[PDB]
Amino acid sequence: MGFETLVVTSEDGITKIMFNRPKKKNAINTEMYHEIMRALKAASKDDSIITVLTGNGDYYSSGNDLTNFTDIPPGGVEEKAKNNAVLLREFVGCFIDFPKPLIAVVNGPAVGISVTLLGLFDAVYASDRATFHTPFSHLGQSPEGCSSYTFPKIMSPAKATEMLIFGKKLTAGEACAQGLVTEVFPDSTFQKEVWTRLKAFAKLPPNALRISKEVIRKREREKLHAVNAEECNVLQGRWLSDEC
Amino acid sequence: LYFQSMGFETLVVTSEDGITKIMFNRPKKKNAINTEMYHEIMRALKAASKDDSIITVLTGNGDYYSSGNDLTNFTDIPPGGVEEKAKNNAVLLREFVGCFIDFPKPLIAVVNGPAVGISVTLLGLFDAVYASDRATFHTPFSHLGQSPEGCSSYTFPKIMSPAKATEMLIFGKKLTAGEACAQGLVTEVFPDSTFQKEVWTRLKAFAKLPPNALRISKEVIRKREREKLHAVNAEECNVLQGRWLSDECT
Amino acid sequence: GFETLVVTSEDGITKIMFNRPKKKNAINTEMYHEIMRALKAASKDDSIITVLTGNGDYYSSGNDLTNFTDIPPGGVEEKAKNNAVLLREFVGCFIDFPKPLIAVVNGPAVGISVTLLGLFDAVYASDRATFHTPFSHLGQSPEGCSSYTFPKIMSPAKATEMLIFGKKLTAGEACAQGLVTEVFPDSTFQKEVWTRLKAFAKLPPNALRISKEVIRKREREKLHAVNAEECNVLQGRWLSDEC
Ligand SMILES: [Cl-]
Ligand SMILES: [Cl-]
Ligand SMILES: [Cl-]
Repeated sequence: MGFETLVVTSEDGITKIMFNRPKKKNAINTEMYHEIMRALKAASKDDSIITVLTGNGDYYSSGNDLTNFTDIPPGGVEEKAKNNAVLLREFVGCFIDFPKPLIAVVNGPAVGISVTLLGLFDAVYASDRATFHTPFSHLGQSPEGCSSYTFPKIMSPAKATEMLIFGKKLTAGEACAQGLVTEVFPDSTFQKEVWTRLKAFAKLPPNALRISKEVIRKREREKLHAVNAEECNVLQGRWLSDEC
Repeated sequence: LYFQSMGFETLVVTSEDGITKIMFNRPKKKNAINTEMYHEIMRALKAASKDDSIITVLTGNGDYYSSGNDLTNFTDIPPGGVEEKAKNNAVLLREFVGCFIDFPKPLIAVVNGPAVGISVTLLGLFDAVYASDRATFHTPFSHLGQSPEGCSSYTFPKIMSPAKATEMLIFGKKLTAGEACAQGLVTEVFPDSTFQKEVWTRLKAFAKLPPNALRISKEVIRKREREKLHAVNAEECNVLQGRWLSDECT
Repeated sequence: GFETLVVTSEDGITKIMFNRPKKKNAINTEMYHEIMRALKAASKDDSIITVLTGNGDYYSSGNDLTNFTDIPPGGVEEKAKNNAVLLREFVGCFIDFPKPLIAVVNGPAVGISVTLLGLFDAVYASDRATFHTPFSHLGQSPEGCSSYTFPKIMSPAKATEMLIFGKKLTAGEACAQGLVTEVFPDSTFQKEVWTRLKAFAKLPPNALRISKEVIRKREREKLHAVNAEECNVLQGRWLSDEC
């Protein structure tokens, strides 16, 4: 351990996974996908009670890196699409499957896939200078991260559409109101308050946390995986299109 | 098919800026939906579904969004009596709701004033709902001895939480625009004086987005769910047929 | 004829009142049985509307701690299996109740008495009511269908702070998060709720019952399956080191 694009630390029964490309506003590139997956696969097995994701610097994440498309393979755009789809599908699935309580500490602006995944977390704490933006249809794409299913359930289809289809950008307050964020904190004391709270959580009976989440999450996974898959076919097609 | 605007008796249907605008137009009768308007609304959507607008809006003329079903749809009695009137109204309603379940473009309600009954329950099928601060929402079904429809027995609990949906479908609490926005039914409320302006500016923008992206995105959200909604619709209609032949309705 | 409840019927409203105010209305083995018999009764009688409420200062403190300590001939193995069967059957009554069901939350609520709220048709609370499900704190898993209903009602984000991390909600929070229908100031709480309920009871009776039926029926089979699953996982949690 061992990471180029992340900083993975483990203290107090809390594994903290920190995006670490602050220069590029924590954009998620092909390597970071793989690293995130390995970090979660690792934290799912270790003996931490609780797993956090957060961003280094001013951004939570700007979502997918624009350079994941431009690197072109031997089978042309046909194969790059199919390869990205496979990777994405697998990537989302790790979140669907993660067995321990998973928490997002949103430290600043979030975009794209980093936002859509938030529907799979167990809690989401945000600073009052975080924002949430999924401008999919602006860039000719469809939703992913299961968001086509989770976001209507969480926000109401009325509010979900303004965001997935019309690309409205939410403030932390709005996102909290619309169910996406668990709580907002003023920026100055953001880091302190979350961590105090997380530390307490990590002191709760460990199998109880793991089993409780199991009961809430299990019955629902098969559906999510099927949504993931469907989302990915539609996304593969969207990438080979004139509008993208 | 049609060129810029379509000939209807109870509606005004126009197409401008990749937006198809369907307006209820019986402002004298608070835009009450009568048998003819049902048919026209279906033909209007069928049209908007096939033309080359990006976005479809539903709105009311005058002060009301709609008062819901027209009371005069019951009194016009056929040769088979109330038995057949009920069966016919149940068939029409089922088919009518179905159009909304199946509509493939983004569908938006511009609620310019008080909405009632079917005009409210159908809101659970829309993609956005923008309301003026003097819009209200009211579904007093059980008060007139009836059961819910528009898929609202499924969508309203999902959207509002069963706790809040019941005060509305079962106990006929009327909501203000702000309440309805808070409870998930309305996307956004606007002050009346600037309501029309604001909504249309925003809509014009939306219409400028990549057309196939909007259509495909909606499809991904909406498709896996239709089969269930059609089932709910069907079930709501049988239960409603029954309710119309009962003592509590008269 | 009830030991732990007070069941009355007036104005087409059946009122079921928890009545162990000395013990903060804790639900013991007997009260489970009585609540079931009371509902089974109210389901068949000619009331339009059924209310649950608490005597005294508490709505309910949830399960009584003395339901575990009374030990049977088959040891902890059988106690667990019996409690699981009872609980499953008990929750089922709420899943199945056919008339409109309303909780008048007069004060603090805990545990099973909170989780069941996801099954009610309305929930009116006094501004001094609170809602707390500290399951994982006592090494247990959720029940009352709450592992399914609470994410649907509150959003998984907010449901988790409650079922997994045991955050205690105030009535205002609970109302905001979708759990409670409306909050009333304590001084006029009783008055206001009953006025409203008396009105509701004057609505066309079959319309109420049929409307509820249309909202609720398609959804029961799932809830029963959730209830069952929740109970097996709970049985296991009782035979564990963390409990
Ligand atoms: Cl990718
Ligand atoms: Cl009709
Ligand atoms: Cl028990």
